Amino acid sequence: INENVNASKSRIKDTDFAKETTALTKSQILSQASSSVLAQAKQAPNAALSLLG
Amino acid sequence: INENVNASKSRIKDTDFAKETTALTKSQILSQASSSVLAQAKQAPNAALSLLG
Repeated sequence: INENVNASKSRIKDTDFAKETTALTKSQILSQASSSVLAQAKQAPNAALSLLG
Repeated sequence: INENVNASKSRIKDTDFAKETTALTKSQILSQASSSVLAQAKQAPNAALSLLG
């Protein structure tokens, strides 16, 4: 009962390192993509300066 | 809600630098055109002096 109880607890509680590492890397790339788009969005108002105003 | 409220505020309150710079330039040209016509207007009465009077 201890073997099976621990196995049940693992399916519920312990992490799946194969799926969690994939989720981490996806969150990293998404962070860099949002940071890059944020960098270009900061330069959007610069267009108004080119209007001689 | 914060983003859509800020976009709505921009549409109602923030200035369009493309449309406003065009309105500023048009005003500058119209000011130069009115000033020029005024200059030629000041010399209109000088014609009376040309009538030996």
